[PDB]
Amino acid sequence: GTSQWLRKTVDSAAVILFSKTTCPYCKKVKDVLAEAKIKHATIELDQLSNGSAIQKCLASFSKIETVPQMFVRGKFIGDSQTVLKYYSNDELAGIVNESKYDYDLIVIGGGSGGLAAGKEAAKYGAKTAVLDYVEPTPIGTTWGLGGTCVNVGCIPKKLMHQAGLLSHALEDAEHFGWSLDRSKISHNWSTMVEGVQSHIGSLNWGYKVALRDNQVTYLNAKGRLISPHEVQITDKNQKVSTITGNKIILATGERPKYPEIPGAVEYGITSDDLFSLPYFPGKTLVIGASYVALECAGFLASLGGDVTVMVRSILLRGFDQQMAEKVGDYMENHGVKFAKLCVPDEIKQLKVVDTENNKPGLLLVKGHYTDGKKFEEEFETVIFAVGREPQLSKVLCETVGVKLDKNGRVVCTDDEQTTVSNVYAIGDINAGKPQLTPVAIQAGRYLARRLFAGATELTDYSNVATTVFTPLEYGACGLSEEDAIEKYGDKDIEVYHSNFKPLEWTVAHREDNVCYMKLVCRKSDNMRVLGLHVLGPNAGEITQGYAVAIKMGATKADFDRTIGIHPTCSETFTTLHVTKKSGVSPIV
Amino acid sequence: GTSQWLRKTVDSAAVILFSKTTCPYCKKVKDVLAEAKIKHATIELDQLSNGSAIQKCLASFSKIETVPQMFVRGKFIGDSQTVLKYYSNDELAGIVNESKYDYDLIVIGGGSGGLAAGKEAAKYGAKTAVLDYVEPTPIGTTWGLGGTCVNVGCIPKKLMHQAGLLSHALEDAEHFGWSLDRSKISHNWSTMVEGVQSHIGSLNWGYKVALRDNQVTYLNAKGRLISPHEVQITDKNQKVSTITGNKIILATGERPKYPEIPGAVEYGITSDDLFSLPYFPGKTLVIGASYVALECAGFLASLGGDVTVMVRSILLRGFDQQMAEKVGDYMENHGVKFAKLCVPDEIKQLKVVDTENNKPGLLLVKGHYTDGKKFEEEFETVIFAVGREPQLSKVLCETVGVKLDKNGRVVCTDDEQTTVSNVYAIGDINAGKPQLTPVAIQAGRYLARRLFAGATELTDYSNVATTVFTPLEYGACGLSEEDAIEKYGDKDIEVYHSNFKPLEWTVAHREDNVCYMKLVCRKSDNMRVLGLHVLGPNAGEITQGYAVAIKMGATKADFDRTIGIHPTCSETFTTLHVTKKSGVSPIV
Ligand SMILES: Cc1cc2nc3c(=O)[nH]c(=O)nc-3n(C[C@H](O)[C@H](O)[C@H](O)COP(=O)(O)OP(=O)(O)OC[C@H]3O[C@@H](n4cnc5c(N)ncnc54)[C@H](O)[C@@H]3O)c2cc1C
Ligand SMILES: Cc1cc2nc3c(=O)[nH]c(=O)nc-3n(C[C@H](O)[C@H](O)[C@H](O)COP(=O)(O)OP(=O)(O)OC[C@H]3O[C@@H](n4cnc5c(N)ncnc54)[C@H](O)[C@@H]3O)c2cc1C
Ligand SMILES: O=S1(=O)CCN(Cc2ccco2)CC1
Ligand SMILES: O=S1(=O)CCN(Cc2ccco2)CC1
Repeated sequence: GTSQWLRKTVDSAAVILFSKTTCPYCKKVKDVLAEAKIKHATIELDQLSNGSAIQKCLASFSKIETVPQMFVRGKFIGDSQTVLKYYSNDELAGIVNESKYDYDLIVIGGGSGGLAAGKEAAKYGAKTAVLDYVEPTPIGTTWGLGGTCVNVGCIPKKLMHQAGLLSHALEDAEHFGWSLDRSKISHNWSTMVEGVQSHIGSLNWGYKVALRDNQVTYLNAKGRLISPHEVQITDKNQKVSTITGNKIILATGERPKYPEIPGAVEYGITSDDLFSLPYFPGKTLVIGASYVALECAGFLASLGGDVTVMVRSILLRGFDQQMAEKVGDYMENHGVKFAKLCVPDEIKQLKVVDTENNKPGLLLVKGHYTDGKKFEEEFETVIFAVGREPQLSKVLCETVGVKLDKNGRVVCTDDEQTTVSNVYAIGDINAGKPQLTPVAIQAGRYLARRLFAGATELTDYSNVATTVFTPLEYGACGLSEEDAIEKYGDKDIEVYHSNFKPLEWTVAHREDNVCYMKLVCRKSDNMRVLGLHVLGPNAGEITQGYAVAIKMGATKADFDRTIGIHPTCSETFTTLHVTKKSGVSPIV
Repeated sequence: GTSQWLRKTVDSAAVILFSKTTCPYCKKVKDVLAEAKIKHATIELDQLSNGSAIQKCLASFSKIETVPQMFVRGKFIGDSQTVLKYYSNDELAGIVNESKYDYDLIVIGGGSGGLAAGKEAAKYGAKTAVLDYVEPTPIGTTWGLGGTCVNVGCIPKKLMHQAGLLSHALEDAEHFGWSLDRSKISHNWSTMVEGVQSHIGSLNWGYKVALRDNQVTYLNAKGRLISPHEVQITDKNQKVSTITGNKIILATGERPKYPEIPGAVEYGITSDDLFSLPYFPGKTLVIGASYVALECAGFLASLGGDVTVMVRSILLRGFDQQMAEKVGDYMENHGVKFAKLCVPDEIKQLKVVDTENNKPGLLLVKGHYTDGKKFEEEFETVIFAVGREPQLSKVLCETVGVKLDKNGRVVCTDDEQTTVSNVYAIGDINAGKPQLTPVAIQAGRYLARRLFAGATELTDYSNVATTVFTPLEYGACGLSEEDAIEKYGDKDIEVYHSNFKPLEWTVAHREDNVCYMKLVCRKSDNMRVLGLHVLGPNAGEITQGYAVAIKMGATKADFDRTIGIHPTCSETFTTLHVTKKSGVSPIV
């Protein structure tokens, strides 16, 4: 138990000190390591339940049972007299830098998870390199350090969402007494994109400074794992070379998919291209029905666009379908057109994009509805949002032995280990895990702590909350209503629900019974909250806090005994009483 | 014992049926009562764990042990055969209306708590009257049914806060690409007031409709308790008469104080007058430093007023003081002037309010600072927010025997009972309790269930969350940092904290390090979260959900293992790590 933990910790930590808070000999070693600029992990034995057992287990490695004890890459280095000796004799630097590999850690991929892992590992003295390269899109788009979220995901997505929310703010301002006239105000797309790209640029810069300040080596190069410890890198000048590392973290993420139809790659675009587009898309078709599809269609419409979404079958597959339908109806009532039960057959080019005058081209889209009727219509821009996929065939030689699943994602144990014992995987390519930036960050930081600082905490992937930033936002935590009924049966499930109206919407003359909330509960388990769902403004701020209560096992009774904050939207969760089985109306 | 529960339930219920869900005889009785339009409480014995015991004790009243058993105001009425006998003999209506008093319940006060209590009591067959009257302010302001929050509190306050928030939305919109020029836009006070008052008018009317549809008698009259069961009422036409009731609930609230100085009552106003003022206040002095004072000063500045606050000692006495200082510092940087350590001595009239042209008058304010120096300045409007107090002399005859404390508030047990066994008190006049609208509603609804439906649940008044709606809002749940240190000792307290910047502020070029949050925790109790604090946009939405987790006993480990929603402000709580004891900066 304790014995196997100690061996695992000593074997993979890069530099680690065993210590007690009250020991002046340990203080003297800490001071020497600080002065020499030697970073290391520290375990304070006097602060652990079984420090006594741990102190005795150290002797199986060092043949002594006192503190301090210094180790470098699995090897006992000395007590305080020995460490001081090495320091005085100018020998300490060379010992702590002695390694069988170029790096203690190589991270392949410089996104949300990889950056977080690399920075955390370096704080405990691991000699670390992070590799990042951005393969250009079909039309040539490329961007800087930071990954999908920073450059072409969460960050620019929510900034343009905000630009679209401000259009309703301008409308609302008239009713609250401001003198503007919403009817004579227009939006400039390229002004918005300049502002968004300037913030992304400051993040690109920020991460390069953060890696330099943590002594992480940053290589803007494509990586390929060719054996368990060898990473082949290719330059921006196509220079090829090989580096070695003790531990390897794969953190390379995904890229958008294209359907195999004529004209799709040549004439359409994806979200990768959209957030830095130099011209307003104009009349736009969005193909797909994921949260990416619906979020982009939504802000394009709020910014004055003529927008259609082409839906193969359902909206938001895998989310609660009653919530998904309310999301779609609101978008349709505020402008967005939907072509339902429809797929595309080809894209034809009527006009080439005008780089000179900064204007889109023109396309003819042909398709069919599931009953066989035909679809034919002209658009200026066609955005494909039909899923994302890893491309590990590039990153990973088949002979290394890292196992993939039928979608090409990496099969991992619950501590992120692959089938190759020194190789781990995090973020979107970890099979079966929620594909979200806070998950990738948590997994990468927690893993770095286990490898290099002796931590034991695992990442908990259950009941992770989400928010879809559609024009009216949708927050959720836990099971959908249909999944709860599937798992436990209808008679064991109670659902509490209510409509509501934000106070901010009253003077503004907005809709009475559009926002909506429900709790899905299990009768036989003290009416445990199995899932929470809210459609309304600031849905992500509303939901975040409740995700702690659900993690702790909240029941309906816990929600009833907590008091509301007034006036808020979130307080409605604390007074729910209408059940779906009663058949009583949920309106206000 | 189960028997003394059953006893109190039978004596206090107006009309109650003891039943079982599977018995078709109870079903015949239920339908008879439904058709004769008789409302009643129902206790389903085949759902409570000791229903067997209760069935036994019913015999102490009815001499039978079967089900159904119907009771009216403490008296057993019959089983299925007997209830049906009364029905087909036209005797049933007279038996259920037989009472010693005019009403089962008289509520004095038609505000947050009173209306909630009255409506809930009526759902169980209690014959209920709700009394309400609004004594005019010194200048004659009056308003309709609904209480302080609805008319001159939370509702109009938060609508004017939103009007102020929208001026920064107009500034922000330019950076997000919208073509408006903020510098050329002004605000119209009276247009805002008309929209705000039209919403308040729909609430006044909605409450009258709700009372009518619940068969609650509403009397717009001043009530006075002269003996335990007798309430004397006075007409709008000065007509005096007496009504009697079994149970009495006092829910009459508070009104603002004036300082005892020359000119205050004659020439100043308070919050009661502000929300329906027909002219813009103009250059305004707010005297006081409560949440009412800072909230009013804050939106007045955002709507374009010249605004000054005069502070006797500190801001937000009784709230966490590090947070109160950050609140005031934000306001001072955005155009609220403060006159610190200062009190007023007199108000001189220089110009009378111009009713015709819809213009304020002009006043001269004279005061002094704590050193000795003097204050003298003219203002168009002077608003007093120096506290609120009850006026129970008006409501309660001294001889009835209801004990008050030294502030004039009613001393109650933990079930809201006064020193007179049939008289209860709820809301702002219940001594010792948080003075908040959702607390009054929970107290009133829960009490009505105990009196008329055999409920046992009590209101929980601990760790009730709050939000102050200053220009930058401040949400809190639990202890301030100073209260926690004083209760447990500095060595047993750990504080995690961080600055943050909302994503929405990046393109808008707003401030990097003004928003702030912290968790105040107890080391020796598993790092239990004692208090949560957040300064930022949408702070009430952010805080509300964490209140459930704090109710359930959340620890720091619970916050750490929960995953954030990205991008939100609230997610910063899931990754806090900088302790105050460490000395490391909290900035970003
Ligand atoms: C449009 C959109 C919006 C989103 N919005 C949200 C949101 O609001 N909230 C949320 O939580 N999540 C959101 N997500 C999801 C979020 O972006 C991902 O979960 C996250 O970025 C995945 O992180 P990662 O570290 O796994 O991979 P990535 O962030 O994709 O980083 C992988 C990096 O490695 C690089 N790379 C690939 N192969 C190699 C190689 N061989 N050598 C070197 N480098 C390589 C890639 O080019 C990339 O830079 C959104 C995603 C999209 C597409
Ligand atoms: C400016 C301001 C802002 C506020 N903002 C908030 C906020 O954002 N959130 C929050 O939770 N709380 C807020 N509050 C507090 C909230 O308004 C009170 O806690 C709440 O109104 C108390 O309700 P109540 O039922 O105790 O009394 P009230 O709502 O004051 O109702 C009592 C009613 O009884 C009437 N009455 C009095 N005497 C008699 C009599 N003898 N006969 C008949 N009728 C009588 C009164 O005129 C009144 O109509 C605010 C308060 C103020 C002043
Ligand atoms: O082989 S390539 O065509 C594709 C991979 N690239 C690596 C790269 C891109 C940017 C910097 O480094 C070199 C040429
Ligand atoms: O001077 S008063 O008697 C005037 C009338 N009363 C009660 C009342 C009910 C409706 C309007 O007014 C208050 C004091």
